[PDB]
Amino acid sequence: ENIQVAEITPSTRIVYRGVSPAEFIYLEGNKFSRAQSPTQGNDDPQWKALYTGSDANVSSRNITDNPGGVVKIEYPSDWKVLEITSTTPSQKWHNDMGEAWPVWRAVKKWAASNQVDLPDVTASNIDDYLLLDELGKKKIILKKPIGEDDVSSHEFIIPWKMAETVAQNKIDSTSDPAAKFFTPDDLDSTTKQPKDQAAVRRILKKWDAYSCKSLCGINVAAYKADIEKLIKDVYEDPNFSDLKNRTGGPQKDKDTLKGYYERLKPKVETLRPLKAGVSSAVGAAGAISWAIGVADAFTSENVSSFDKAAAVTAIVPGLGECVGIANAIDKRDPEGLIINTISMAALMASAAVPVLAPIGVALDAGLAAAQGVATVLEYLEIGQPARTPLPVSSPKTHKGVTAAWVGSERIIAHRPRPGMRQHIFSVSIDSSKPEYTAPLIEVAGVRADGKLDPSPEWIRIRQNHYPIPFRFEKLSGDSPYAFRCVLLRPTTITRTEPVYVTFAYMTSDMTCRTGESDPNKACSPNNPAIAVRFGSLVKNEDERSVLAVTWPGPSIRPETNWIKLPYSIHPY
Ligand SMILES: [Ca+2]
Repeated sequence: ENIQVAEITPSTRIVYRGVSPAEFIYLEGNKFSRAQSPTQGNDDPQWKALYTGSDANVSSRNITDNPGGVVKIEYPSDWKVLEITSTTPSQKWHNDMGEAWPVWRAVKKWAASNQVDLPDVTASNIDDYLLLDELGKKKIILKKPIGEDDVSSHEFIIPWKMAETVAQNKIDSTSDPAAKFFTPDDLDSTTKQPKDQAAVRRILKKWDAYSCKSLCGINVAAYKADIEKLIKDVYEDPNFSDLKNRTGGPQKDKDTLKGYYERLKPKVETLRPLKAGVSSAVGAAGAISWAIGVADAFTSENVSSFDKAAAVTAIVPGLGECVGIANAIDKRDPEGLIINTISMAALMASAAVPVLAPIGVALDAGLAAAQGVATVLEYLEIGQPARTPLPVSSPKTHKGVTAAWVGSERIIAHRPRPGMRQHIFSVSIDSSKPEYTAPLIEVAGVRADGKLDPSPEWIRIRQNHYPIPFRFEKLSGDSPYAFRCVLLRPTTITRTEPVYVTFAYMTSDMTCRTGESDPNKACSPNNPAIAVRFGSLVKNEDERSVLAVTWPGPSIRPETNWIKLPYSIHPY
């Protein structure tokens, strides 16, 4: 057996839970209710329950969209807390932790020597004994690691019948005002979701802040005032009047931009000298290369506003080779380096982009680039120790980015019966360019209605202590049937911080069928695959173009910014 269960006695019987605005409003004046939950916490009956987190941060960063806030739950002392553990001391995670049958065996083994009577669940009759419902008849909750990519954080799984017995005064939604990310006027009463992007940005700020309440590292926002003044000081210097008064199209000549670089780098270090011994991390070749990228981005996307120009800057590839601090930063003067490198980044962009009337003068583009660059770096844990990445298999590289599977990518329909199944892949930077970076813009996957149903509640995109919002979408079309997750703030792949994507699906008795003439069509969807995009769209190529078995691929279409990972589906 791979997993085991043992009762623990926690020092604090306090869990947390991230909720949408509607649920946060509900919980302020009602108790938890299975009927009020549209999914009952999980598409899989074995797992239907109330899910909670081991601390406020884990719950905060496992909201994936439409964040409302985080509530604090105090559960009774008489509840038995059963922790799922690996039988191998080296391995803290095992995929059996997620499968109803192995877990069933593990609690049965514990119950037998601990005076708890549980049904005689078998691989045959498992459909008749739903795990969490059955533990709810016995005063049991489950403690479990969040996932293979977050083994040190844990979810507490609370059977609904017990969740419903928690008193109201034990559900805290008020003592910390920062745990409530929205105000009522931010939402539409009919949808009870944010009215507009202004609201979404406001909620995101409170969401981000709470998730790091610092756990996230350097607060890049703390230096916007300095960076803005600094850039403005440069543009008032008479020696830079040629930048200040520049009009017309972009400047992408590498000699020309190098000339600005060597005029700008010393100037920036004068306005905010770095502390003794510390040196600038900006490189000529990367800044020139990156600035050209911003200029190409400004033209192609016709930026009609400051924020549009800032957004476009945040998803330009190669920022890490220009700022030099995407993966590490000199701890002797982190503030000075942040102020120094962003300012350099934005000034170089201001020298290369076209000067578009909607933006303003060249200075305005520079300031817009600074906001964009700062947003990118804000979500990287610079200056904190680098994480050991998860081992991968079957990698595929394109334009310096690498997608690969963590563990097994196969989706088995019966294990031993249908249920919630999942696979995980990582998006990494290829180490040949150790400081390269690229945006994660969207991920997509095949589906089959009634056969392989993506579970939007349990899809996750993970990197560090920040949440990673995305919008889940079931797409139109039958060739193939597909879904996409659109990331909702600048999400950046780095060497030291790859992004982990978990896709969860429900399988059914209809996933695989017998009797078909071709053994490869026995399971739907046929030709299964996922896809990750880290650059601009190619005309007439969307996620459904790539997922299709008819996609030409990166060799025929090297301009693409997609990587496609196939996987296989099997009945048992
Ligand atoms: Ca930060």
